[PDB]
Amino acid sequence: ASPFRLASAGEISEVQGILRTAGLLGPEKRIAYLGVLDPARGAGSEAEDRRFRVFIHDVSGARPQEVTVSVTNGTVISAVELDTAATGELPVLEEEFEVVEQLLATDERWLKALAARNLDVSKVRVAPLSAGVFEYAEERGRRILRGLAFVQDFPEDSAWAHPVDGLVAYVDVVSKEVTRVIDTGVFPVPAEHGNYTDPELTGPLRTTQKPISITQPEGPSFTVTGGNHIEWEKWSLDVGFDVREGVVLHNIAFRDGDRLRPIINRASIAEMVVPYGDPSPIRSWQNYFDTGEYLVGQYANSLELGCDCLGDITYLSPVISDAFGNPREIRNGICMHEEDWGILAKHSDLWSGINYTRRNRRMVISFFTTIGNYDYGFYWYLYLDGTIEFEAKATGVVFTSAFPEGGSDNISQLAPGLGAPFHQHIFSARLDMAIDGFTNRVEEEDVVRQTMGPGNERGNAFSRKRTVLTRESEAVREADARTGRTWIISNPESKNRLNEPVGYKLHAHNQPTLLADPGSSIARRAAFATKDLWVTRYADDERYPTGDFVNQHSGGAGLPSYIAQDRDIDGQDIVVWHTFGLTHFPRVEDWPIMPVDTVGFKLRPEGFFDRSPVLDVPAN
Amino acid sequence: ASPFRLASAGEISEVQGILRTAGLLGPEKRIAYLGVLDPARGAGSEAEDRRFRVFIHDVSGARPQEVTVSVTNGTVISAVELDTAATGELPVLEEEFEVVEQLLATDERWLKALAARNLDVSKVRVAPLSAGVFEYAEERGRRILRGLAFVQDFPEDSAWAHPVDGLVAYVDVVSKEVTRVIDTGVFPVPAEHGNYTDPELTGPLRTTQKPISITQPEGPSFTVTGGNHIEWEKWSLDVGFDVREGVVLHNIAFRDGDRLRPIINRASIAEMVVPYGDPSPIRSWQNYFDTGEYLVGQYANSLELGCDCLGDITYLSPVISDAFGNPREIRNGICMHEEDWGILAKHSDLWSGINYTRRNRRMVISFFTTIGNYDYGFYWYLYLDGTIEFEAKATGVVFTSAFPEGGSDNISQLAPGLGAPFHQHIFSARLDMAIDGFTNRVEEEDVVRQTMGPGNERGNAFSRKRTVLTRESEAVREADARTGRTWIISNPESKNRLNEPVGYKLHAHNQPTLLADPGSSIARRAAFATKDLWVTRYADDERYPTGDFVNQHSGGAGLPSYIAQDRDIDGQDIVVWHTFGLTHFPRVEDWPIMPVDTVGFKLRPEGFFDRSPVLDVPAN
Ligand code: NI
Ligand code: NI
Repeated sequence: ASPFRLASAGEISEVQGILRTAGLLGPEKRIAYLGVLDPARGAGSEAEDRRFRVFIHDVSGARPQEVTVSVTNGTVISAVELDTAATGELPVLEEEFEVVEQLLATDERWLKALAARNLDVSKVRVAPLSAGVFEYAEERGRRILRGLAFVQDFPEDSAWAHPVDGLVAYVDVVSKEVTRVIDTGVFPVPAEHGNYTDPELTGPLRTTQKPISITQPEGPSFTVTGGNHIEWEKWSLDVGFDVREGVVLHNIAFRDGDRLRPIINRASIAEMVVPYGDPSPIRSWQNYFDTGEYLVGQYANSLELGCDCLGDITYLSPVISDAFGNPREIRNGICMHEEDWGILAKHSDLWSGINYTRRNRRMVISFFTTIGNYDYGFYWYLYLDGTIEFEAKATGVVFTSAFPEGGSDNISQLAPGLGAPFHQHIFSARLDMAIDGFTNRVEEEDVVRQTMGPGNERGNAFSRKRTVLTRESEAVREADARTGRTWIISNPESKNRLNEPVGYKLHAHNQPTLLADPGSSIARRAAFATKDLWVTRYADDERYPTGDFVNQHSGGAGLPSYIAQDRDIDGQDIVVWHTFGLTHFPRVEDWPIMPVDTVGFKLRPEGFFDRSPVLDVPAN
Repeated sequence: ASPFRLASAGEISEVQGILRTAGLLGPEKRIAYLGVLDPARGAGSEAEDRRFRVFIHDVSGARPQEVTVSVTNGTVISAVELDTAATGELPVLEEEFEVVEQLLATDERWLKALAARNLDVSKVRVAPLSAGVFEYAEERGRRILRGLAFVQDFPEDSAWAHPVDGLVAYVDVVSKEVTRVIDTGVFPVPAEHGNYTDPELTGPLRTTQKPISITQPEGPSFTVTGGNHIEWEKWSLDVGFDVREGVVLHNIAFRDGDRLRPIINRASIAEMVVPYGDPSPIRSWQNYFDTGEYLVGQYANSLELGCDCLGDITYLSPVISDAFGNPREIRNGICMHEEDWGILAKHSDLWSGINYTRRNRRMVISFFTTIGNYDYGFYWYLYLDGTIEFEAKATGVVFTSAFPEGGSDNISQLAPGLGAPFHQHIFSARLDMAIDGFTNRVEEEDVVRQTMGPGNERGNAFSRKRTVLTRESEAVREADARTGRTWIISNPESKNRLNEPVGYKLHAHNQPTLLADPGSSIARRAAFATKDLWVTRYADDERYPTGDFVNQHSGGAGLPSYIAQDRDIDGQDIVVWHTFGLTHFPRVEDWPIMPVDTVGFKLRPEGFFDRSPVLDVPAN
């Protein structure tokens, strides 16, 4: 029924048929990306027009195509040919992962490099990594993958423990040619293993941990209807899933008594980049756009009950397409549950004798993905008081290198001879704002200190100032933790009872943004990451901060281009793009396996309600 | 037993007996402060010497006294008479609170002010607030409290909803005289009530929340021995309680294999100030040092099971002295339990076929206090991975005023006619560091951006830089969220297996520090709040960032005086003083009762261990 429901297996199959039939699907055609399209903001619209967008790659070498299918009608709406050298390459196919190792295994240059290091080629794993865009003119138009080797001493051995520094290969995965093999020098291959399940390393396991049981004897307080529509403690929303973004949230609204008030139209992590700060040519090109180039949604783990999600869990098993258009289900790929969150409000009043205490709760919508060495958990939380929060959790095994003799200013030692190059994990949350509807605007609020003098004789006064961002060319903002800078999104035509425009305030963590030199390739390709907040006029084709085809795209692809339009954002349909991330200088405690590190942001009601929206929560 | 055990009722009664016996506790005497002292450094003393320090007030007006007694030896170690005009008044006595409203009820100036606003004196509550130090010369040497009125329409009414602006009185609470009554003009007294338990206001209560049962079938995993010694998942510590500071953590150590490795010798919230930013003469003097002036510990609530502390809880009921030296127990005033904390580490390795997931947990030690309209929760957390964290939770009722007719730059509106002056809640965590022992050092670590060019041809490199703070003169530091500034505390003589000094990194939230003009009284009295981090050389008499006597005390004592000694802190017994707080511009959502707002900091191991300390964590 709902046009926001999750894609069905049936719908994926139908897309396959429709493609085949029109000749768009054949023998050397691989589906690099396939995902349902969101409704077009119309009124009654065309009853229900479920459209899917597909990126189709051609194994032979023929030009790829961007095609939009209509499943309800069974038609092909568009089918454009893509000039990848112009618009960038398509998302890396899962099936191209092995290819880089296989091709290198017969390359005499590779083999020579391995032989000089006394490495058995059958033990050398090669990580198929994105290439980005650097000084290699012969790569433009070609679908390249770079490779870095890791020695795996046996089937269950952790290869990350054994990086082979001083060597890197570039591979054309279409023409199947090893375009280049670079050996800058031999580096000792770290010998210590990092097998965290090897009782020789772990030591005897702890016997001290006693059970903690989180149970809901009467079940959860939230309802799931129409497959992915959630209703919980006045909150209302639809849980979507896209192969590229992962869990996406639609129509986040709050039922303020009678009115179901919209807050956020669509919330998603539209991009996730991991830039490395090691100036060694072996790794200086390394920058993974986990969302844009690899598609974090396809690599979502099947979360196990009790281990990954504890308590009363309600799962969603999204369905994606495989390389040939067949539907694949990610069983238990999404966790939905409500968890206790301490004290919500408390006051023991002397004068009244009333002692009041209420407990908080947060609805949780999460998924965990695995991209090579890292694993990331994406968590969305809705709180009783109207707060919306996102939190990313980074784990996995660190990406290793050799630790230079003489130390390093760009790499840290994890174990003898083992290094961990400096890097960052930068996210972009795309928030299609709908504060009490689509007529919104954003203001930058700074704390204002005042000078002692007339009107402030005791020099105790302090205020706040708000600047409305009116045109897109003024909506590219940076953080200022010092002055407590935040950004408020309000509806200038919807006022609370005190006659103030209803709003929501965005609280960032103010972590550092992209450190790379402004003139670097990564600065140009991931320009969104050089600023904390961007505001754009909504447009159905501006979906990602880095553009639609990130793989090997030259630069300035998304936000910088969109922002160039300089559209009116003062009281219009707008989108807030918040850049936030972690800057990592790995520590010895991050090895052999990294404990979770976290980052995020949140939005709190700012005059949205007429008084506290949690006065009706019972004692219990 | 352990010299860190909590003070028992017997010891307090004995301190009383010893004071009495010595002629220090006659009938006109009142205990303004009583607390056990920590054992001396090194411990060159044979056996235990439980010493208590006391601040003795004299109701007849005689000079007060600071006394240290040895309850073990039944002796008085020292007893000095205090010149309060010079060194500061003693903490406000709980009994002086009621004095303000009652003396004013018969003052004709007060009565004339109330009559002018048509208020029945029998319904006018007076909030007895600390006075601070301003231009009132007649106050120097006297114990003054200022009063602000709030109307209470009936016994169970919330007076905070009805502030009486334009009026303030000053009262000498010893001589029992109303020194001054200031009426700047009448302001409408807000009429709307703020009774959060009134069904008319709350509306019908939600029937939607289903139960969340958190149980521990086999009991908790921590052990409590000697009354306050906790051992949990390799952590070891003693939970102390001081009437001024509240919960204080002693001897925080981690069992790294065979060795019990010290991390933090003593951790406490040594001070907290709540400055107001309304330049109205009615409130411009308003600044509460809840810890130093009121003593947050004495006002600790008795926590209710399931309401305040859900799960398997182990309670501590600390004992304090009453104004007469008799022991008084705070029943269930401290909550101790462990809580699940999501995913600790996770990795699904392609190359190995090994899928690994471990869950996190944290030991929680907390207490909640109520000082007038505000209620604060103080939480300490210990994580499986070695992370230490503190979190303050601010709730209660907003301090109100009238909302000016033509708006306000320093006050916000909560209801019709109801205002909420701007303010901050700033804390000072005093961390007596012992990273693998007392020989510590602090380095300020900034992320370092590099220019593209020779050695960084692709402009992708980024580094880190560490500056050692060698003398106290250079140990007063500010935050820099932009360059990822943190501070590392290391033991320059204890190295990990990679031959690097073991350490812990302090991650601050980088919230705005004290906003008041530097030349303000509050800037001088709360100098510690104007900077994020201070490092001092340990001294047994440097306990609080503001000095032993904050009440009506000007600048001259505290951190700025300690620092001037300019001692060596490079590899010595040192103490870290971290300032962190909330800046509040109240919102309508904060009325009638405030939802919890939080702030804090944490310390993560930084090359302290030789590898991840959680490899032995089982399935879970
Ligand atoms: Ni990392
Ligand atoms: Ni506040």
